[PDB]
Amino acid sequence: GTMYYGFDIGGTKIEFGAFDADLVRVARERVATPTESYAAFLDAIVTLVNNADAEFGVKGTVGIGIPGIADVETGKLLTSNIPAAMGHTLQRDLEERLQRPVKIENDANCFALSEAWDEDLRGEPSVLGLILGTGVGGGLIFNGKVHSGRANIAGEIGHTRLPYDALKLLGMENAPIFPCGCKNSGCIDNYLSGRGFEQLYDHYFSEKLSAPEIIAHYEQGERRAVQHVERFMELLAICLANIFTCLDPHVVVLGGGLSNFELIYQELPKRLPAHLLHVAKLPKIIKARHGDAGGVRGAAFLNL
Amino acid sequence: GTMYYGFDIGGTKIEFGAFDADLVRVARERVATPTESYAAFLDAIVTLVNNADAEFGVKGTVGIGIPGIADVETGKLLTSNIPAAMGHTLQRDLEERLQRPVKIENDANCFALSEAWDEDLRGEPSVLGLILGTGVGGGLIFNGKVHSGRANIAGEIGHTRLPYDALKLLGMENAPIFPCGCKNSGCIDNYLSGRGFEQLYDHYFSEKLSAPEIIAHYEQGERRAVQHVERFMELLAICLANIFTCLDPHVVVLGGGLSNFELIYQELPKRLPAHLLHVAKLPKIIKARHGDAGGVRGAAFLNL
Ligand SMILES: Nc1ncnc2c1ncn2[C@@H]1O[C@H](COP(=O)(O)OP(=O)(O)NP(=O)(O)O)[C@@H](O)[C@H]1O
Ligand SMILES: Nc1ncnc2c1ncn2[C@@H]1O[C@H](COP(=O)(O)OP(=O)(O)NP(=O)(O)O)[C@@H](O)[C@H]1O
Ligand SMILES: [Zn+2]
Ligand SMILES: [Zn+2]
Repeated sequence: GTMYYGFDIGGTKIEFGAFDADLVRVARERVATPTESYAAFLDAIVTLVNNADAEFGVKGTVGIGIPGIADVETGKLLTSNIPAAMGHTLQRDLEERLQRPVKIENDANCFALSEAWDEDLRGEPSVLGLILGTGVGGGLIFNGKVHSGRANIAGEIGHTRLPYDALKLLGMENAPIFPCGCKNSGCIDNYLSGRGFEQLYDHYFSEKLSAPEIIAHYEQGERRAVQHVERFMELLAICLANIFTCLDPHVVVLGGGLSNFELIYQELPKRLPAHLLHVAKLPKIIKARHGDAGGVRGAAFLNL
Repeated sequence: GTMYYGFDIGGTKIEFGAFDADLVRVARERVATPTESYAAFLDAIVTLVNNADAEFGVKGTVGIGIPGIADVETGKLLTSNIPAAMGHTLQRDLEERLQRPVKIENDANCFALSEAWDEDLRGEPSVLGLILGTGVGGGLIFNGKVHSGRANIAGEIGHTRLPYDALKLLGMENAPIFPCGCKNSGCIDNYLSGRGFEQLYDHYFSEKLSAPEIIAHYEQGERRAVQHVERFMELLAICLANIFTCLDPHVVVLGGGLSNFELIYQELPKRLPAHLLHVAKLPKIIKARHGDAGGVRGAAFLNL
């Protein structure tokens, strides 16, 4: 047998999955993420692998999804959310202990790869995963394989600046220029995310509603929320059309909180054509199938 | 033997190249591009293949580079530059006549694939080819393979709008907003290309010098040309840093006229870090190693 193991590392939990040669899930496990020592963090992962190995009588492949990246030169984890593993050579430590290769990828990449491997999307020459939550996260898939990038930065679409046409819609010099955690300004991370949705409402209407609350007022017909959504759908169209002119994805999968706003799936095909090239055609744009359980699938599939 | 044939279709000439299994170039030929009939155009290509087949005693693969695209649904060529072939199903017509598959790609993709297949760059997980000439052309390579995109639009980086930070450098509301052949405005096609270099000089200094002429005055120390280059290098840095945040290429290859301006290769490493993510690392940035054989090499390599 071939066996693919996947780990999704969260601040609170570690999710584990084993997948057979047909990508059928044959093991499922959730343990607390050790916040204490690094040795305990290692122990959690290593014990899960060795048990699965015994149970299935194989040496499964090992893929890991992390909220952050491994420094492409040192191997050191850059993950503010996992205190125990922050600054450790996780790949090297596990490869020594597990006597086999280990792949570690950002969760945005794992999300994308999970979606891209649905029976529906296999064969697609390219898939772009977008996560619209606290920030804008991206994962670029080409022929079923994660493009990680030179420094494991590929898909950081969130830290691209508002294009000219988006600035024009927001009023050029009068357009709000939001600060970014990357210390840059005008990043689309603070416009097209759930947080961005909120921030833009607050700027123009001087009130702090959460995204679900703005959406609720939209549904009731409130002038302000209707005006916001109209602005936002257009801004989303403009920004994505820019990214699509560069990337031309076959399929675009949306995840994270704001991906729940069903209006996006009807309004994007209507507003995109005006901003794409005349000869350009619309990608298939769907909501993510796997919600939160994608991380393990994606992690496992790093080794297909 | 395997043989790969490549064709680069120009308005005036059709170039042809044959490559052996080790990618050694074993034939080169050039015929006039028929401007008259489509049948004559077909004849030019078909005759070149049949002669090569006789000479090498094989049925070579056939890849073709075009200044434009084939409509991904109809197969019809969209190439204003080749009147005889404009609007014809070139792929299907040649497959019928040559009794084998035929691949047609934009020349910007062929350039990139030609560069990516250099001995140096084999094994590179990703390569971005950029052509800074009359316009900005891009070609996205992942593990030695062209990413064409959903409608063959992938890599049209030229028709992405100036990012916010580029607009800031050019003076926001006072920043010149150049029209674009795509009927959109603010496209970087009219800023970062050779033509763009000229257009930006002309805007700020009210004089029509060609790029080599501006470069010459830079070399002599002329106030105006020094001011232009400073602006341009920063604008180039800003724009590319945006694209790199999204794509994170391992290697970036520059082609086209402005790629001859050697100052680019020293000034880009110096100005990029300020505009990339703090954790981001610089791609290898080199001048094209295969000038004008790129169309034929890349065309042929579509079939590797
Ligand atoms: N059903 C929903 N509809 C609309 N917005 C939502 C919904 N659920 C959450 N959000 C918004 O999404 C944002 C947070 O997104 P969420 O994806 O839940 O973030 P997270 O838990 O930090 N994970 P991540 O996706 O990595 O950012 C907030 O701005 C919420 O208001
Ligand atoms: N050696 C050079 N140094 C600087 N600029 C140059 C040089 N050669 C050409 N250019 C400029 O590049 C532009 C034309 O680029 P060039 O690559 O020659 O165009 P093309 O062959 O007509 N089209 P393309 O190959 O698609 O870029 C003009 O602005 C020229 O001034
Ligand atoms: Zn940012
Ligand atoms: Zn354009």
